[PDB]
Amino acid sequence: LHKEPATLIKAIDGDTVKKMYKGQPMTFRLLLVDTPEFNEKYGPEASAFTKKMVENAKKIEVEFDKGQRTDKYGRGLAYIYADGKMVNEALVRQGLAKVAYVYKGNNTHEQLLRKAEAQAKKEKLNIWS
Ligand SMILES: Cc1cn([C@H]2C[C@H](OP(=O)(O)O)[C@@H](COP(=O)(O)O)O2)c(=O)[nH]c1=O
Ligand SMILES: [Ca+2]
Repeated sequence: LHKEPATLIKAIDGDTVKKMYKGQPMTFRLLLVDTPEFNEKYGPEASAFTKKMVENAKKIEVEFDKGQRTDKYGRGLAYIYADGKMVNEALVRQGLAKVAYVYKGNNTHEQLLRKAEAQAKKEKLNIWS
């Protein structure tokens, strides 16, 4: 995989972030994770965690996997990095996301995130408490 430049347009919720990528507004859905909806328990915290994380970053990078790059709603499907720290992995580590939507095309960082979910569960963090 490789990291590509992008600039925040807007944080949306725990696992979707609108960015400008190669000149175009594009809504990104985070690969391999599922944050609760804003109206569910931990939703607002998931949204706020992702928001602070993308908003504080000086450098945002987008990383496509090997499978499909857009979902059926036209959302980019990526691993997202804030100053070199992967948001996807970071939500899971804090028990603000579950590992999810693991499809065959698109799972490079699957074990990494499951590793994080193991440690999150280990500590009864947010969702696991
Ligand atoms: C994360 C992800 C979601 N999706 C689709 C499947 C789900 O379809 P359905 O809407 O038919 O359930 C939806 C879940 O996203 P949200 O969790 O943002 O709702 O997005 C993909 O197709 N590929 C992916 O990698
Ligand atoms: Ca979700």
